[PDB]
Amino acid sequence: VLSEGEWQLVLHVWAKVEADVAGHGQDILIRLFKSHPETLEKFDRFKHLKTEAEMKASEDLKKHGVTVLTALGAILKKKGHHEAELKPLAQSHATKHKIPIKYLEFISEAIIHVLHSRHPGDFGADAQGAMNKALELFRKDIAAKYKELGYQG
Ligand code: HEM
Repeated sequence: VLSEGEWQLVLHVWAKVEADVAGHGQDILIRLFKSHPETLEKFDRFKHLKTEAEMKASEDLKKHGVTVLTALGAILKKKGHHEAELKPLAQSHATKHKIPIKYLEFISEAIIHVLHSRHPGDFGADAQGAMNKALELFRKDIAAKYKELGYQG
């Protein structure tokens, strides 16, 4: 359970992201794919991209980064009361896209890295700890839905 103070830190940086959702989304997906190439393999849409320049040039990858960050922002702004938003996302990522929980750990690390690079004055250690807690709560709650469906592994 995050405290109200921890939520405020999370959402303060997140309001900065919403100024350039697409730039952040590209940076986070590129970092994920470069740091963890097995993740790129889950996207039939992107598996043709072989270089970071090709990734940066893909308008389709930038569109998907916006999709991802708009869904995460709606979850964060629920401050934990996110069951309605998480259900469909867990269901599709477990049963259709076949994404292990560990790859949600990986994208969480990429989000934290990109927020530190782009917003260092609003992402000191207090805010990095709070965002880590928020992303752990997201993963916890997705993992419980995976387990229900038989995909916690
Ligand atoms: C913060 C974490 C994430 C969020 C909020 C998120 C959100 C979304 C949303 C909103 C969609 C489209 C609707 C849907 O299919 O449910 C989507 C699609 C998809 N996601 Fe995620 N996602 C996350 C992480 C990941 C990770 C880590 C992977 C792979 C490693 C992944 C793989 C995919 C795939 C393969 C699709 C379908 C893309 C396509 O072919 O159109 N997601 N995601």
